[PDB]
Amino acid sequence: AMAQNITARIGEPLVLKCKGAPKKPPQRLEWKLNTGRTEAWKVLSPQGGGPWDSVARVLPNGSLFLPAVGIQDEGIFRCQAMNRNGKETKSNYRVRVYQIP
Repeated sequence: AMAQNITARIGEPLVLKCKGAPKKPPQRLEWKLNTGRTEAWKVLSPQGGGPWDSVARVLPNGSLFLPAVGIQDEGIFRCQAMNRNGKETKSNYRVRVYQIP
């Protein structure tokens, strides 16, 4: 149980790198985040996109960029992976916007 303290501004673009994929070819990957209501949690795939794809995309280097991080983006983000044996990456980042409700 942990989390990194990161300050952000509402409507301001933010970029972060979420490594994890070993040296082997592009393996599976799953996106998960814990929040009060949770409305950003989306399923990321190496071949396909969803709704969150329009809200935020992943760079070829395994990064993450958001056009404008708002209150909905608040909360804590977490990365995870799925290998043949079931290997997952543990990491939680705490993100908060300037003006809050």
